[PDB]
Amino acid sequence: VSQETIKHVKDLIAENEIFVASKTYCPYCHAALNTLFEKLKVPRSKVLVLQLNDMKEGADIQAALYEINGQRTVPNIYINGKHIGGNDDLQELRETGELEELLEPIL
Ligand SMILES: *SC[C@H](NC(=O)CC[C@H](N)C(=O)O)C(=O)NCC(=O)O
Repeated sequence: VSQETIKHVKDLIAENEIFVASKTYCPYCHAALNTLFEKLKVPRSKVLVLQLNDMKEGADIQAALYEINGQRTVPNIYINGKHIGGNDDLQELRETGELEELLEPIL
């Protein structure tokens, strides 16, 4: 995986208040996106959702995200440039009452 690809993924993570790498058929991605837009009412203009399976760079992006954060699955969620993880990770922050503070500066 190229150095330039890593930098491109870093850039997209920093230029967007929430970053989700997803796949259109992944039910975990549907759960996470549903939580974000529908339950937590996060404006869509604040979220970059990349459906990697619908994109040329799909595979390079996922591999780049492994190099960056060690995660290999989707959804791969960043909030305010901070690495969240998958849907389990997102749902867990809700259950510990800790997600609310990460969303403040954003929402
Ligand atoms: S649905 C596609 C797969 N995703 C998951 O397994 C997510 C489970 C996590 N525990 C979560 O986010 O809650 C997946 O990414 N499979 C491998 C792949 O390369 O697509």
